[PDB]
Amino acid sequence: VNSFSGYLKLTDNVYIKNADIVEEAKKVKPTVVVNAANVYLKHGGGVAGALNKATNNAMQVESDDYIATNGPLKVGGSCVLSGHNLAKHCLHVVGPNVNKGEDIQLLKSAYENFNQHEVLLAPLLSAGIFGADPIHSLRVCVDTVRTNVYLAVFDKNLYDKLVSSFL
Ligand SMILES: O=C(Nc1cccc2c1[nH]c1ncnc(NN3CCCC3=O)c12)NC1CC1
Ligand SMILES: [Cl-]
Repeated sequence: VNSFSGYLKLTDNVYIKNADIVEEAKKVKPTVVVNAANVYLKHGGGVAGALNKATNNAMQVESDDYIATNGPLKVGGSCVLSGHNLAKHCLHVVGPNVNKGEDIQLLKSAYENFNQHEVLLAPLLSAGIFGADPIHSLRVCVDTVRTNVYLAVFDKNLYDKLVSSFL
């Protein structure tokens, strides 16, 4: 039993809710919140901009030190950093950005990072400003992640479409 509330169960291990991931994280304080990161951990907009804003820019300060030490992430890769006031940990995961021409095939590799964590609160990778089809992202999530994932979808119309079209 965990404290995630109001989710629709899609499969044995995938759950979904129309919710603002920032408000979900603040309420639940999950062990792991996933950020929709880019390779430079520049948290300017989308989910990343919202999560970072909620940390009063502490996420960005920590991220800049991480990049200065380690260099950029790979598309499809991840790193574990602090969850600040939102979670114990933040798993920064880089899905491909279609608006940069990045290979959508890397979306499966991106979701594989979730399997290193027993339970996660997460957005749909490569959705939103990353330009992929959220229906495809949900399918890859279900077919790749084996650990327990609680998906927060900000847009109500999109959420209803994701549920109604789910196979
Ligand atoms: O500004 C925010 N939040 C916020 C800002 C921008 C985007 C999101 C967001 N929260 C989200 N939660 C889940 N997914 C998101 N984005 N995507 C990615 C793929 C489908 C989708 O809808 C966002 N919060 C402040 C008011 C307290
Ligand atoms: Cl977005």
